[PDB]
Amino acid sequence: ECISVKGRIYSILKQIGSGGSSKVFQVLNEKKQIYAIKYVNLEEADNQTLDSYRNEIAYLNKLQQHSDKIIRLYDYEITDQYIYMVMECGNIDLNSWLKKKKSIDPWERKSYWKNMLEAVHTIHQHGIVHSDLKPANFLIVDGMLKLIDFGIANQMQPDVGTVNYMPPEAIKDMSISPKSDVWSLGCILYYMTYGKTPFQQIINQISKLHAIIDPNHEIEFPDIPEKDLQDVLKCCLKRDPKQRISIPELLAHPYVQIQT
Ligand SMILES: CNc1nc(Nc2ccc(N3CCCC3=O)cc2OC)nc2[nH]cc(C#N)c12
Repeated sequence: ECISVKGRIYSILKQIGSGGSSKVFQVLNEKKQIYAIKYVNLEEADNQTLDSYRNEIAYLNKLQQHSDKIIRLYDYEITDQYIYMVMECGNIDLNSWLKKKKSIDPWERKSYWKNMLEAVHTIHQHGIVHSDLKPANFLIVDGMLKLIDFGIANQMQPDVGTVNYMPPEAIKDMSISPKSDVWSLGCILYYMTYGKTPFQQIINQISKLHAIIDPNHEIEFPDIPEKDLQDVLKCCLKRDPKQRISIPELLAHPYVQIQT
């Protein structure tokens, strides 16, 4: 099996992930180098799908001029029938590496943190709010964390979703803020520090949504050595969006700034 994209030929090692219409494969180029290719079959596709897929290709194009922490889009073929995106290839997604129930070198966790902030800050700077960041949204390449889905299109799953990372304003605002990504980054850090996400314990997802949106519900923050990390997690995970810490604040925080 093979894939010709904008004149170049790539051979399919392994499918890595799937989506609605999409498939992402790990492939080699004519020079036995690693890439990822995302395939989207557009034959069946509303114009909103079409429009969403179009948008983020463009945003991905611009956005990678501004940050190493966004995965690169080398090339793309697009026609009325399919999309091919030749992209830099991750090693695995944060959500799989996390579930290799490991424990994290405290200075890799700090560097991964730095990485998510850089990347989310970048999309924020060009007007994007993911409002659904999860570990699946991050790839590990060269001991960096790089972002892949800007939450715009029909997002993929690496080869059932999740709601521990839902910002309370997301639950409340059903009957957007950049601060709602701080929350989900919050849960991913919390997860990364305490081996579990905040309300990961309320296993019935009605009672879990309430907890998230519930004032006299208390997230537990077990004391730990890096008390700066404890403060970050504590200000990320405030229920009041206006009381929650901004991304530009987080970037001026002792946790990322002082080399402990
Ligand atoms: C998920 N989509 C992507 N995935 C990867 N890498 C990768 C991700 C996951 C895994 N898994 C998953 C469980 C077992 C295992 O190995 C393996 C992987 O590499 C072989 N690189 C990418 N670049 C652009 C992408 C898009 N869109 C993209």
